[PDB]
Amino acid sequence: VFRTRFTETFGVEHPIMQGGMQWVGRAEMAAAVANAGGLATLSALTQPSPEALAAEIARCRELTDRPFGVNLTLLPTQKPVPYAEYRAAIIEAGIRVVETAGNDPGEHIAEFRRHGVKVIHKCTAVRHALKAERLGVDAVSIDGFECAGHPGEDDIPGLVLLPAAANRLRVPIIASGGFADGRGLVAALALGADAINMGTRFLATRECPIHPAVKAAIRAADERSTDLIMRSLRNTARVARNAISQEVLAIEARGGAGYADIAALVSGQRGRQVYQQGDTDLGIWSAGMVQGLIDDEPACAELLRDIVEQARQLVRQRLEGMLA
Ligand SMILES: Cc1cc2nc3c(=O)[nH]c(=O)nc-3n(C[C@H](O)[C@H](O)[C@H](O)COP(=O)(O)O)c2cc1C
Repeated sequence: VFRTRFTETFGVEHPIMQGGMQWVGRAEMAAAVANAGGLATLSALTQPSPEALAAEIARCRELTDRPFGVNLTLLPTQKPVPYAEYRAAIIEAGIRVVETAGNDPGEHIAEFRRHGVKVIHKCTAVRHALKAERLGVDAVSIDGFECAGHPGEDDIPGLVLLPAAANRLRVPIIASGGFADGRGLVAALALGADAINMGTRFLATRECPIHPAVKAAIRAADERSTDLIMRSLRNTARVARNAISQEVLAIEARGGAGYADIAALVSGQRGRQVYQQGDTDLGIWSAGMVQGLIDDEPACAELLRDIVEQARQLVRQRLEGMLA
């Protein structure tokens, strides 16, 4: 329906991407999005070892014959992670596109480039997107304040961050954070982006491999039901508001709090159980304020189809109508 610099550059049907999703970004998710016409990604670090990732890629290929990418998130953790080996596994597997995120991606970007693997780098500021562009990425994903996950510390929403980035960048731009439907798509495109990336919206789909209680929580949640944890540590993350995030906020409020004082609460091992068991209070789980615009659970195929058709109608009916 839409042809943009994004669809042309990455060879996909729709200007819609399903970026990194720790714990959730497995074969079922990626295959559903790939089969739906969008740019899908398997979460590399969701797999416990480079070998596990190779196997997951194979499993995904059994569910879809269409190409998909892999997200490589650079954890600021101190516990050694065989990043180099994960990269090697991604390349050896024939992956043609990778979405990198985190600090100091340079080393990985260069390696991927040497092997003809395109790179999309998720950034939270214009200065970061520019540095990434100078490093040679194929596109930049501009994550705004609205996003689930790490929005950085500048607190600039997409309405301003996107045009600000479009004013300076040359490579294609992917808008990320706060998008869920055709209205968001058109807004993103008008602001200077060539596609939209979504996370929360994909949690609320039939194929997303998570407990039905989580999908129900997203539908029931309004736009004001998310918390920004670890702001006092300059490691801000937007998560679903629950007993855990609220407790983390209480701890930070007391002042003099360090990561060690919350490591047990924000634990990833604890958060992954939210998606598996469906207990939304077991731990911290990512969700964006965009949940307030979500109240259904379509199959990924119809979802993407409806988004582009809605966007098309907004242009040809609503907007052109105002001009007539
Ligand atoms: C459950 C969940 C897990 C996520 N995991 C990661 C991750 O491991 N790495 C990363 O760079 N972004 C991660 N994200 C962020 C998304 O890739 C995307 O940038 C964000 O969801 C966009 O905001 P939206 O939720 O409003 O669409 C995650 C988001 C969700 C909802």
